[PDB]
Amino acid sequence: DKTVRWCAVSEHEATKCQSFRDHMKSVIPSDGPSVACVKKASYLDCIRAIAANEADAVTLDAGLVYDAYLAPNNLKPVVAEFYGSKEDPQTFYYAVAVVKKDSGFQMNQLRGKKSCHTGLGRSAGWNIPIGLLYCDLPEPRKPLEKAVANFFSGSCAPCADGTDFPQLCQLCPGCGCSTLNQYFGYSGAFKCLKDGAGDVAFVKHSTIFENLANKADRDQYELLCLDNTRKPVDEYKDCHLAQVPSHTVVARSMGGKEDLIWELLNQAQEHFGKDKSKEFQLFSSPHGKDLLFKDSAHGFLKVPPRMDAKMYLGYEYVTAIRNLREGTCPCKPVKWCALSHHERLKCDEWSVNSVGKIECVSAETTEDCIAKIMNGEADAMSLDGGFVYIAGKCGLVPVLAENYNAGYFAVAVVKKSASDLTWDNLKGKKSCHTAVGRTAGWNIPMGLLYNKINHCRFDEFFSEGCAPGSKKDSSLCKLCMGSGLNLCEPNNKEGYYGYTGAFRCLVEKGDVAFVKHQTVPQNTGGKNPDPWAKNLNEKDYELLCLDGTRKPVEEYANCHLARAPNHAVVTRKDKEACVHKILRQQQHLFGSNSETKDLLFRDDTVCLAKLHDRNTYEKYLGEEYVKAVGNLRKCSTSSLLEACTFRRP
Ligand SMILES: [Fe+3]
Ligand SMILES: [Ru+3]
Repeated sequence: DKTVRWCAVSEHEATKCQSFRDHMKSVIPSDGPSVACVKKASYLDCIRAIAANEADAVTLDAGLVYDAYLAPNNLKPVVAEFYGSKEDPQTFYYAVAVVKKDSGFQMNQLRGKKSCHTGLGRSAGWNIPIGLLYCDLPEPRKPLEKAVANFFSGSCAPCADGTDFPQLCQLCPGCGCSTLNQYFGYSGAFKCLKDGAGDVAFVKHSTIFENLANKADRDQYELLCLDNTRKPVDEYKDCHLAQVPSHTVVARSMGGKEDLIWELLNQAQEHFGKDKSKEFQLFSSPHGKDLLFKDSAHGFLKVPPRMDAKMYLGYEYVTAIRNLREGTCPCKPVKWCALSHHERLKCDEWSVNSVGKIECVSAETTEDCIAKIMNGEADAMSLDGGFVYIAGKCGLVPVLAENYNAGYFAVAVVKKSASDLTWDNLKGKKSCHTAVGRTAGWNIPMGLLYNKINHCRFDEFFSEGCAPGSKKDSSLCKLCMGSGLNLCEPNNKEGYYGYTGAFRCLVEKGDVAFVKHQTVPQNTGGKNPDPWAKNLNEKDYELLCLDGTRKPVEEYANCHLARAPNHAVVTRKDKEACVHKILRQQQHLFGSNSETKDLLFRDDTVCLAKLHDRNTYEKYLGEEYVKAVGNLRKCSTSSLLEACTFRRP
C-alpha cells in the first residue's frame, strides 16, 4: 500500500490535500509513499478516525495533542513543524509569567495581585497559568472565570465576561476582545505589565524581546519560576510555566505509519517546502489560511521515536491541561521506580514496612523509569552518575546522594603479570567496561582518553572488548559473554555487566578493566565464591596510574583515574522537598543500624547524604564531568537522551 491517509478538517483543507496528493505523485517513485485524503468535521473526528485506522495523520495544536493521547485514541507525536530558520529551528514556545524586578512575590503568592492576560481561552495567556493555578483558586471553581475573579484582585482578561465578573476587566474595562483594546494579545498583556496596570503578564518567552529592544529596559523585568524563585527574562528555558509544541503531526502509537509519514513529509518539504517556488507550495494555499500546516512553517523535523505525548508536551503543560480537563484537587507517598523482579520485590517489602509512605512502580529499563519520574508515574530512583546526567538533561534533579564512607574512585585494573601495560598507551588492547554511559567504566576513563586522541570511536582504539550497551556488531561487544539476545546487554543477563562483571571480564578475557576501588578487593581472596573469582588473589592485579606507572590494588588513593560522583537519588523539582524528607525518615528507621546484590541502592552505601548547594546535575556531577560527557555523546546512543535533547539542546 504505502499510503498515508491525511485527515482534513475542512473543505479547503481537503482541496489542498488533494493538490498535495497529486503533486507528490510526480516527485515520488512507484515504490514510495502516496497520499490519500480523508475529510472529517473537526480535529477530534480526525483523532478518532486515525485511532479507528480510517486515517493516519493530522497536524494539531498542543491541546489536541493531549486529547489525541488519551485513551481510547492513543496517538503519538511523530513529526514536528519548525519555524524561523533551518540552522536554528524553532519547534516550541515557552509560556512565561513576566513580572517587574523587585516587585517582591513568587508564583505561590499570586493571590490578590493584578494580572494581565493575552485573552481568555488562549494557551500562554490563560489556559496554562490558570491550569497551573487551578487548585489555588477558591471554591467553587465553577465557573472558572468567577474563581479567577476571586483569585486576582483585578485583571485585564480580554474576552472575559466582565458583566458578571467585573474584577476580570478592572485593568481594561469591557474586556475588549479585539486589538481595539490596548491590553489585548501578546504585546497588549505585556503592555498591561509595562504600563504598571498589572503585576504579572502571562505571555510567551519572546514577547518581552519583541516589545523592548534595549537590554537595559529588559533588565527591569523578571520571570516567575515554578519553584518559587525568579530568573532574568533571557533564561526562560529554566524558568517557564510550560513548554509548548507549536504544531505536531500525530499518528497511532502502534500501527503507525510513522516511517511512511516522515518519508512522505520529508520528501514534500524538499520539493514543495519553503523557498522551493513550485506552483504547489506545502506551506501556503491560495484559498484559506494554515491549511493542513501552518503557513509560517519552514519545514518538518522528525520527532525522536522514544517520545510519547506526555514527554513531548512536558510535565508542566500536562499538569495544567489535566487540571482544566478534570478539575480534581486533593507530601503523599514517594513512588519508587524498580527495574527488575528482584528490585520490585525489595521495595514491595519496603512499602509495607513503610506503612504506605513508600509505593512502588516498575519499569523494564533505567531509561523507562526515568521517563516515569519525568511524567509523574514515578517519583524517585537511585542512579549512577551517568544516569544522573541523563536524568538532569531530562529535567530531573538530584535529591539525595548515596554515601559509602566526596565520591568513589575510578580505577583501571590490569593483570600484574602483564607488566607492559601503562595508561600512557593502551591502544590495541582488550578493554572491559561496566557499561557505556556509566561513571566508573565509561565517562571517567573514556572522557580522559577522549582528550588524548580527540575522538570517541573507542572500538577503533581498543582491539576489542566488552562494553555493555554498545552496538551488537561493535568490537566492544566481542568479549562479552551473554548468550542470544543477552550478549552485550547493559543488565544482569550479561555476565560482564557492572562493576563486578567488568572485573570478571578482565580476569577471563580482557587486558584492562575500568571499575571502582572496591571491585578487586571485594571479588578476591575468596570473598566472592563463584568459580571465576574464588581463587583469585588481589596482589596479582595492579592499577594504572595517570602518570604512566602502576601500583597495587589497595593503593587506589594515589593511583586512580578520577574521583567519581556518588550515585544519587533523582526526582522532579516539585517533589524534591518531599523526597528529601521522607527518605531520611526511612533511613533513620531502616538504615545501616538486598536479597541478591545492589537492589535499588548500592549495598556499599551507609546513608543518603544531603546535597545543599549541588542540587542540579551540573553542580552535582561537576564541571569537568559534564564536559567529558558532552564530548562522549557525539558517539553515544540513548534514545531517551535524544528525546530530551530534542526539547532542550
Ligand atoms: Fe557507578
Ligand atoms: Ru471558500
